[PDB]
Amino acid sequence: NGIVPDAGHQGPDVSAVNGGTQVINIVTPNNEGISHNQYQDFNVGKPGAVFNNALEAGQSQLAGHLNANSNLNGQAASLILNEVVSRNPSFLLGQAEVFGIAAEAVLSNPNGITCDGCGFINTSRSSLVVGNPLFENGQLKGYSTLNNTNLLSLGKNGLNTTGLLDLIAPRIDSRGKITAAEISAFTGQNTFSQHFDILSSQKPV
Amino acid sequence: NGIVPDAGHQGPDVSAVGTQVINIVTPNNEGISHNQYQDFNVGKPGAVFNNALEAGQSQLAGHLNANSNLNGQAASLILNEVVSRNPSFLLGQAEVFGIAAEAVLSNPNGITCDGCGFINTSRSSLVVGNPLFENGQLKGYSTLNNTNLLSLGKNGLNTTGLLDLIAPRIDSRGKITAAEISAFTGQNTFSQHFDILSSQKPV
Amino acid sequence: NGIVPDAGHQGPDVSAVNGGTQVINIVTPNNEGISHNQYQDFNVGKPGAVFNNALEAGQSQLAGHLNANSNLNGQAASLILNEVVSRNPSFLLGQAEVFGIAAEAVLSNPNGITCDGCGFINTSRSSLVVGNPLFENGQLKGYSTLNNTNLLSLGKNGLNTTGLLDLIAPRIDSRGKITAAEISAFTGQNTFSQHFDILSSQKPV
Amino acid sequence: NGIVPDAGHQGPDVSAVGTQVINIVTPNNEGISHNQYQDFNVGKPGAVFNNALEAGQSQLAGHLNANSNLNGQAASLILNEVVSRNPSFLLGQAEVFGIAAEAVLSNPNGITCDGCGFINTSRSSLVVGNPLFENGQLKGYSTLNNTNLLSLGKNGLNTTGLLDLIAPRIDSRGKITAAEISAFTGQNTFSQHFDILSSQKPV
Repeated sequence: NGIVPDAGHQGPDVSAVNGGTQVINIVTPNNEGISHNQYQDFNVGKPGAVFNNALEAGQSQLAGHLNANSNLNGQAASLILNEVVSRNPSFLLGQAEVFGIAAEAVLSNPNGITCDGCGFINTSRSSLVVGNPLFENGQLKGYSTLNNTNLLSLGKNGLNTTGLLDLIAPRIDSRGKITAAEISAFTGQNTFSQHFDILSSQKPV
Repeated sequence: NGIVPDAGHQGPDVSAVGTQVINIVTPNNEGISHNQYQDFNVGKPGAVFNNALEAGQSQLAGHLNANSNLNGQAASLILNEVVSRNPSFLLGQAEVFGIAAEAVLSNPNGITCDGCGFINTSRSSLVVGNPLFENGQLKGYSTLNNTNLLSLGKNGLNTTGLLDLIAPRIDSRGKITAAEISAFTGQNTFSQHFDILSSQKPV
Repeated sequence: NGIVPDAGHQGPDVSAVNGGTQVINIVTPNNEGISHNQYQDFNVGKPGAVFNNALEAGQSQLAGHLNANSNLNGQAASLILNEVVSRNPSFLLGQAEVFGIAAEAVLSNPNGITCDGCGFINTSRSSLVVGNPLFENGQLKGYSTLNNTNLLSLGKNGLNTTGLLDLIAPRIDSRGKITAAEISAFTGQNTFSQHFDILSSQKPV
Repeated sequence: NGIVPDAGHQGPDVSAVGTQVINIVTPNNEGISHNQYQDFNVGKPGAVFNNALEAGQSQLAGHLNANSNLNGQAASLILNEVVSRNPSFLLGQAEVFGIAAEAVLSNPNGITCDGCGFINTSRSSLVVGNPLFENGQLKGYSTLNNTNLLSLGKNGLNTTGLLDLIAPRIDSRGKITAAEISAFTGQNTFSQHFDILSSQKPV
């Protein structure tokens, strides 16, 4: 309910289980392992959210027993790309868990992202991008925060993840603790590779 | 030389460049590339699991081609199972070239890590134990009826990814660097995600 | 009450505040910053424990407002060394917080240490040593697990800290997640420097 | 050259070896060595705060003597306060030689970190703001009535210890490596432990 998929082929199925935890059945990844999910809304409440990246049934940490994600056809996602395509900013107030095969997770929302006690579980790398993914010939090429003044805001209850965290936004505000192994933080209006290497920058004249 | 595949359908093709390149076997419908070996040892030059659909640049072995054993899909979990009585010695890095994946090494005879590590691996696991199958599907792992050791040597273990260490006993003389470390000792059975499902105790 | 100081000059004062959280007024450090505390019992319950390493009053995370530690005379501890001198093994089931000036914290208990949901807050380095500190001419020289078969046991709820964690014991058992930046783990019967570099080893003949 | 002490009782003695060695001032009864500067800039050779009671080997500056400004006690918190209008540029490592301590750099004019880091520092803090005193005791910090920037450059920031980053605004183009990172932006006042006590907002 805080997570509302886009209508087309890139909108994943969203359900909820006991406690309110939302379960996202991510869309079929391409052959490079990218599951490109599109949303009208992407907000995570205190009950948290689970990306079902599992090819067999099992036990998730936030949502109990889940079956396999029937959208996966012999390959799990290696990168779970979550892209908000409406004007609605994102509010992340609980944990997002990758259930099944560990993967990288990206949330892009050019309207703004606020993380207050948010977090990522079973993810090798996590990225919050106040910006858009860039595509060419249908392949992910990187990310853009060009022509954007919106904000990535880390609230008092902070952000908890493992491994690599990318924080990519025109502006970044913070009011608490950021738990991760390394943080790559890039402010300003820029374009980036898929690995968040900076490729170009837009500067006032 | 250090990595020797086993003769059957589940033996990958292995060559050197001393860095060894393993063209892992085709993954099954659960995303598992199940590779079996008579020996699995990584030297200082390291090893590369070729999980690539297009040619490209590997960190440890230079420029490599696609793995033709894959039929249009990369593996999701690369399972490397030693089926002989030979323990594993890991003295260099193991890299997944191509599409990142999880990797597991199972060797019920013992595993020694001394300067080993994992590259481009979302979650890596070292299991002094055996995988459990049922209907040809991976069900978990077993350290039952086993007293062998996972040993971490002076030069330690490094990965930027998630790490699980599973063995009847663990010895250590060095540093473990990982995004997250789960370690489980004793004689147990496990799910695929290393939840302990049962434990074996003396009378 | 789970923490019982030794009687002599190296026994710190222990009190409890709302919820049961214990507050340790660590003994005066020497000039090198080592506060050498000795205990008959060192057990931390789910309510947690706080080392008062503060030279001014302030707000602790686990125990509310605390006054300055009157044992400190113009210098806080740089290393809080907690040494169990009885035969009683330690059970750590909650967080240990350093209140005041951040410091290194060491618990040595040659009888055994079990950590099940234990953790360290505001510590630059944390060490659990199933072994004894070594002293010469009244100075800390390092640590010993010689002539010891006892166990460091990490339970299902795991261990959470920041930065460097040393796990030093004849045997180490584990059943869960160990959260830290790096873990230096040394099994066997050994002697170590103050920085946990191995100096010697005892091996069966 | 990059670090210039201020003329009074609270100006430390500063020399080079290009690595600069700062013999910080005597700590007060709350353990604070309060040092004031007309300039505080660290170059690629780095800087050393001498917090030692005995001679010994520093990582960045070779063999150094005890800091005679200490009267038998090392500092607990090393507070480095820029009192001029000059921003700080940190392009190398700052090391506490001797007894580990916390370190704070306050410069309300701006701080730029580009390859900077902290060694042997239990908790380090960069504050684009001023310390607050009351009765000559440190009470906290203030970023009020300030629009200046903490900027993290391409070469990033590294420490094995705890880190606080406090500024009206933070810009970044690189990686932060620390045991724990707390970051607080905006116009605020803080306690000594960086709990926000108040905030300044436009009408």
